Amino acid sequence: THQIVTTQYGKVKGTTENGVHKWKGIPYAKPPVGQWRFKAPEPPEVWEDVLDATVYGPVCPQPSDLLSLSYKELPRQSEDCLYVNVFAPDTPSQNLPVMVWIHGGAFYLGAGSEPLYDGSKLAAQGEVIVVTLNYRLGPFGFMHLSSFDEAYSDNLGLLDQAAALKWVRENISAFGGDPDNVTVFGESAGGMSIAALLAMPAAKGLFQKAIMESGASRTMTKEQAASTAAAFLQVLGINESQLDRLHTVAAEDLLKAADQLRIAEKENIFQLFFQPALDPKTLPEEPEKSIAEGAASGIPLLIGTTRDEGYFFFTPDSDVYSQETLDAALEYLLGKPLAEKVADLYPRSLESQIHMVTDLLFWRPAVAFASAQSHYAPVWMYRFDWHPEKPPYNKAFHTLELPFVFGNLDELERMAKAEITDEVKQLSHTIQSAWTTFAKTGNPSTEAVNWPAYHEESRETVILDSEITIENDPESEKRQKLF
Ligand SMILES: [Ca+2]
Repeated sequence: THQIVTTQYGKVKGTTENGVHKWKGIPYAKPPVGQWRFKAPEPPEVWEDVLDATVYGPVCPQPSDLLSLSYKELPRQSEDCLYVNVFAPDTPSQNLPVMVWIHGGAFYLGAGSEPLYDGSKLAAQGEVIVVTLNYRLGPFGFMHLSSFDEAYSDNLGLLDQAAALKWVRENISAFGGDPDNVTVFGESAGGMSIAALLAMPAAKGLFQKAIMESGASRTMTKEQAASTAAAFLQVLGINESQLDRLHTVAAEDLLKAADQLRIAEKENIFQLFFQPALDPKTLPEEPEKSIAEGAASGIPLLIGTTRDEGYFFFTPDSDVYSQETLDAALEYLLGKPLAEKVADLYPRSLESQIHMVTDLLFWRPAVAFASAQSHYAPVWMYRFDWHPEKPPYNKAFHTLELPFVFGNLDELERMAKAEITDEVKQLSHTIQSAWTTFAKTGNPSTEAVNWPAYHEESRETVILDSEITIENDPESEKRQKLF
């Protein structure tokens, strides 16, 4: 019971708290620092001593937008951030299902070790193993320089994720898990990453089930990636023959360059500058397209969105984008033809701006992904409607279902100043129960909810809220409009 586990790279020593074995800060790759910056993740150097796995590793460098809110104590940052954490219920039973979390944060923020993602409650209550992890963010993970050198790899953050999943397949049995029953789950950028992992050749067979919360197919073209890379190099004063400084410049300077780039190219929510990109060697094509071809055949999918996603990105006092920028967004998201047809739906205003986020950045991609996958595997869809009744947090906004999934309800205080009522504890119980039953069986049905299979003929959807309900082909009008 002293919890020493041998990984393929060396022994790690965990701890046991309240019936949950925990190992924090386990290296799964070589620190992508200096000369290893912008390169695919490599195995970490082996160690023959006994690594103390009781403290979280550093988080990837990022502006403090999210850290200063998610932590009461700002965590240490460093490009040396590739670590995984394992939470396992103290049970005699071995080969427990494994749930691997990929955190969100629009590809430039977050960490697997945010308090919100502590997997103790989820592990104990669902009797599954929970794995959390960090992957390169912003310019460290979603700055694609392949066009400047075949030695560099694009979609680094996604390759990091794939490497962590490979680590799980190769090592989790040692922690009491079943490497053949791995469920990957994530929200926001994590859901979008899972969309990509489902379509990435180098991720084949790394997981058997998937949960995509508020996030589906999301990529920029190969052309845009090259365009943004050149623009980025300029801000750094680096050119085709000075690619040396890329491996010597301080990480802190890469973050500044990124923010300047953000400002220079006037980045807006509809087209993030750092996100996955098409690339023959890593992400051959749009996830949605690959899935429609059956690339994820046989893999059960639990997918959904929150009813009021957009209200998380804009406050009542937020500036309203110009027509010029709005048209450019609609056109980029739906294409010239559909953009014009739907222009009607979004007449300039804060309202339309927000509805554009919910509808085009989350709902439409979700329905498109669920619909496509329904021809090759079981699909289960939901819409999260819960929210405090009284203002100003009376909207089912992006991120709000997270405390319920993980059961860390204290987070609801900072997220929506909501108290933990029996109503809240009950919704969390139903959600955790469905998520863990799905990880165990590939079907999220539980005594609390009999989840109907989602297919294009009826599009039955489960509505998560104080009272569970089922809607058939929700928002039919809009769907028919957007499709
Ligand atoms: Ca022991």
